[PDB]
Amino acid sequence: GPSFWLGNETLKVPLALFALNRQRLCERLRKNPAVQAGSIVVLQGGEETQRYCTDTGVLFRQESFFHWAFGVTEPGCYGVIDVDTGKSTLFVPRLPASHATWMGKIHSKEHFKEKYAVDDVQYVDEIASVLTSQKPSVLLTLRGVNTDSGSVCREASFDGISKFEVNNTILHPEIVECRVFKTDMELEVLRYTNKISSEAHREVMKAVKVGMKEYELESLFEHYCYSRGGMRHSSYTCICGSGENSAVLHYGHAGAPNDRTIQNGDMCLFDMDGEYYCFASDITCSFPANGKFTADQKAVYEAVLRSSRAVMGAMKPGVWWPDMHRLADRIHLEELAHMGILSGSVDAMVQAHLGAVFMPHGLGHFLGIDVHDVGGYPEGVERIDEPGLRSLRTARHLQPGMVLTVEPGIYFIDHLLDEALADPARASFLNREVLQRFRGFGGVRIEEDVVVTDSGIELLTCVPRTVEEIEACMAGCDFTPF
Amino acid sequence: GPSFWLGNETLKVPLALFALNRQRLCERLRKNPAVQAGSIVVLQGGEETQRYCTDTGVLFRQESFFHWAFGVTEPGCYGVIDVDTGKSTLFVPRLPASHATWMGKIHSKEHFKEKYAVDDVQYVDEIASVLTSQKPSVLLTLRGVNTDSGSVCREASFDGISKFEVNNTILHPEIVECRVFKTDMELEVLRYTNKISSEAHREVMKAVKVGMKEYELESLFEHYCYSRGGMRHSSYTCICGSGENSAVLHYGHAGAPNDRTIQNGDMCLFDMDGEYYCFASDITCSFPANGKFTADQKAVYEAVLRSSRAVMGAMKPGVWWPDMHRLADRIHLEELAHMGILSGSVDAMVQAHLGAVFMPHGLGHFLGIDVHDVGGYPEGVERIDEPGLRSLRTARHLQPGMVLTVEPGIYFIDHLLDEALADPARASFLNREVLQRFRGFGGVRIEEDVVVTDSGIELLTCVPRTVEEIEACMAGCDK
Ligand code: PRO
Ligand code: PRO
Ligand SMILES: [Mn+2]
Ligand SMILES: [Mn+2]
Ligand code: NA
Ligand code: NA
Repeated sequence: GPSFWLGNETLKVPLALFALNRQRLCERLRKNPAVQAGSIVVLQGGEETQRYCTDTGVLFRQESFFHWAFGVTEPGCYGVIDVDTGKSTLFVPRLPASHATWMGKIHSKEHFKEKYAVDDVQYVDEIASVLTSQKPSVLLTLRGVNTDSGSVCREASFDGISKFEVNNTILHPEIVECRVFKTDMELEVLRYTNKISSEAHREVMKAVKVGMKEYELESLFEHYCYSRGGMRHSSYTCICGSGENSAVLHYGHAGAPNDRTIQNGDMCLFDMDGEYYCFASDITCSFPANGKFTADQKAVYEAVLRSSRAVMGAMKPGVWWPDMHRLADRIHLEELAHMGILSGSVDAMVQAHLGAVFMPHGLGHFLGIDVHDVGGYPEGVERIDEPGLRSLRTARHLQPGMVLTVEPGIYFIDHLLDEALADPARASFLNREVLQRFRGFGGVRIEEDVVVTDSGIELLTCVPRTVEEIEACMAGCDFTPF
Repeated sequence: GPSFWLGNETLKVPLALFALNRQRLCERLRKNPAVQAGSIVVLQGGEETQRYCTDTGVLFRQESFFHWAFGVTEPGCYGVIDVDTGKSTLFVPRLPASHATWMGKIHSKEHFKEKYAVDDVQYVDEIASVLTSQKPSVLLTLRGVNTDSGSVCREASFDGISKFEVNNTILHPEIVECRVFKTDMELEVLRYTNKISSEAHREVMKAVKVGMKEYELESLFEHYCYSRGGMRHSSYTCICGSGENSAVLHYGHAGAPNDRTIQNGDMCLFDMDGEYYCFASDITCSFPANGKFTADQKAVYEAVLRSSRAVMGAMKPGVWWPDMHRLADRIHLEELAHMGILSGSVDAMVQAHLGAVFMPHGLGHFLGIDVHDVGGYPEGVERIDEPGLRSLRTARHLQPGMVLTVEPGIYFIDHLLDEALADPARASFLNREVLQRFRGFGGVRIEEDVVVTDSGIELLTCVPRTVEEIEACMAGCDK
């Protein structure tokens, strides 16, 4: 069958991947008692966009649900699936003659059918008449709430949809649940994205020199991922935190655009990834800017390495993800106590939520077509209203096929530390005189991507992780663009 | 005063640049008979966006009119200017404490006042109260039509604006006209963007190899502009057309994503640039993939080079830009005839609009904060309804301070050639027996950025252009 490919050593992704997803969605919908026979799934692709009122085009990236079902890269398309048969039909725009001058070849309907291995291809302006001729029960459209953004999914619509019976409640929870569980074909892509990004992280560690700007490493990472990986997009805005910036979880945005000079003695926290064909990776490496851990840096870093490996070692089907978050908290507190930053009963620290002072974010999240993938809080799965845990992007139990990030971290965040020092329930645990040394330290985060198996997990990421390994990697005398 | 800077060898941009723009706008509005005393210009900045319904953040780039006036990089801001006094007030979001954990330090209002050198800073939620305090005659908001996209500019709005008198017709043509004419400080930035982009084009020519994918060069170009120039964003989607893809003017979009393998004998057309601090550059270099021009490639290229230099040599204040487009058409037809592709009277070719077959786009466009900058077609300036000329992005007369691209090109586009061969008014001019050899050639585009001066132009771009210069640059020669 046909496959998506950018040549060179990039991965060939079979379009059968998306046919399997369409089939899995139909199989699940058929088992839903509320689903009438003759139902048709209707999805609307993304459209081209420009900057504000200008004609400056924004690079198009397909909507995730639509890509999951069809894998279509072209803007302005629709896609429908007959639930009972699973028959797929892709609607493409009818392009004007001038498209041949400015944009490129005007491909046939037959070309798209062969390209995407769908059952039929029609023009977008025909969608109402085509659907009418098919005598459908009900049009199943996408509407639901993304539990990370709070946004409502955009329901498909076309002129003449008035005429149909539309249900916009059934589909979202079912297609979400399908996306939660990755097929072996999806997993082959996620292995690939992790490979390229792992290689790019290694190159960054090799290249980093005191005096460079953080964004120089962002540029190198993205250049490796694009030129060698075909990853034209980044799965998110790259986070290149040097020094105290490594305590800023989502550093690198426009308000704080990776513009700090890397100084001798800094800890680097590089949380960056790209996507290949809308499939994500999410990896974070922490390392000393000058290639040699100090004693304090080693202690903080190896505390996070310990929680990382303890969580991965415990992960298997049936494990409650909040329990893993709480395991990482307890480990961090134990290590911080060993360092002398903390004193007293770790049990009491945990009862007082002291772990969230040092890790205010969730231990990890689902990963897939979106870096913060869907399905973390389906109906009946509630968010825990406790420090740290409330930032978890899922409170679910692990099952085979789920793809998770494991990204424990320890950070020295002034306003969270100051809050704790003012709370008598937590101040007694903290040793101000030792902690003062760690103000401005920043933080360490170690992020791995894993797949839940029948017996445990499969690690997708392959980067240096121990102190010895990182120091060996950064000292490696051996990718020189220009 | 304070300056924008990304360190290393990047350009320090003084915030005085934007203060001057604010000054120029007030001076122009004070002379507008429709403007009454006590008027306040109100602009709304861009906001953060995400991918569809996800929480995947989109890299924020400021709206261009707002940037021109204030140069603010943060999302969620408003900006207002008192016309009579020129007093500027920046409105910044009131951030939650959570921001200190996830996004970074919560800067004080005084921090932003210092950073942007504005007269006052307030929080966005206080805009209604602050403006009511000032007792304005009218609020001058932004609404108009962009003549390249056809979009309507987003007019500023806030809770309680209904209580004010709002005019949305006066500002747009005036702030557009200010943007048409670049101050000396703006030119310093456009000189820098051209510098970096030119260097990146040189590096690409040095690095191209047969067998590479087009997007490998896109990646290298962006990496140079960002790592060495601080051009985090690119000014538009890079166009890396190899072979017949060089006949596609806006190749490289999602539908045609620079994924062709570069083959021996191919002509490369690389139309790619970046922006620094929302200031654009627009450069195109054409060159043979294997580093050596064939005879045919030399002929097509030097035809475009001749038109390029003819236009640049003729550009000066008072010149009508469509005349420069027709000048390029005539030179193209002359040289295509000299190559044996065409035969007959060039006068007759021009009268038949044959030039548009080979250059179906406009000769060049205004450049500034947007690659296709504003002000090309103000009221009274009409689009010429003829092939080629109708694609011009401005029909204005050149004046000092204008910044334009000069990007003639020659392409071999089958459906346009076939249309001409079926047209008796044009068919006799084309020699099939020679044209057959150039089918699938692609095309050549040579794009320079220039500033109109009192004497002529200042050329901002600095890349190799002659056949000998290009072959030398791709052989790694220092220059
Ligand atoms: O947003 C999240 O959930 C993770 C935590 C650190 C940055 N990314
Ligand atoms: O859009 C325009 O006007 C020019 C023509 C070639 C590509 N850019
Ligand atoms: Mn993550
Ligand atoms: Mn241009
Ligand atoms: Na992360
Ligand atoms: Na151009």
